[PDB]
Amino acid sequence: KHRVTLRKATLASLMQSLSGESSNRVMWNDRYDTLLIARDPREIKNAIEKSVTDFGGLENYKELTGGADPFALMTPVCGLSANNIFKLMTEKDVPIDPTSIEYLENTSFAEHVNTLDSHKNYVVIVNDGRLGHKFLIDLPARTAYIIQSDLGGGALPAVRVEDWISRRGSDPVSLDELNQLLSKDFSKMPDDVQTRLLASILQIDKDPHKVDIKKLHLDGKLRFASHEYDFRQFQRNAQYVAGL
Repeated sequence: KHRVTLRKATLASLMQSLSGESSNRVMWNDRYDTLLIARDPREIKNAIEKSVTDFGGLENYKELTGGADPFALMTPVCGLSANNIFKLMTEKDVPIDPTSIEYLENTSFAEHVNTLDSHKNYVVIVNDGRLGHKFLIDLPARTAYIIQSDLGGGALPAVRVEDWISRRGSDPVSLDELNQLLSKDFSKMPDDVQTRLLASILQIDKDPHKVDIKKLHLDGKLRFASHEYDFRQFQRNAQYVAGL
């Protein structure tokens, strides 16, 4: 099969489009209760204009809101990226709210993968309380891939989703290594084991030195949720966003 080649092309063409106004806005809107592909680039733009008008103009909006021009192309934080890309992959005609879906708390990653169906595609959304980090694990029909973004500030360095995708988005990651990360046990692992796993799974250069386990919240809660997806449908949804 040629799923991986197509997946790479699909993710590529999608990422390239994101420097385009309408594509960026539809991709990284944070309303999760309607179909992502139903997001209208002019509706969103009107909403921003309105919001700015309400704050007495752009100058004043920026002054009160931190300095951000809300018209600018967005570099998504990890939650916004994970949520939206999850939406894009799983949605057909029924809105999926990734913030409202049920998450698993008392089952390990190995437990769950073993129960998933073999000829089906799944994407897993991970909320890692130890890293303070959301990211996706893609499981096409075993082999896994990481989709993520990161503004930094925690154990891991900043990484734009575009860069991550381009350099590591098709980099198969070990299920085995993945289980060791996604485990209550991970918190009490030696500094170098932790560092090594983080770099290996989540750092763009596989580099221990860019990781800082002193920023881990060791009493963190690990939660994740998986969802089946139609691969062709994922391509559909991606093509739509890229085509704006």
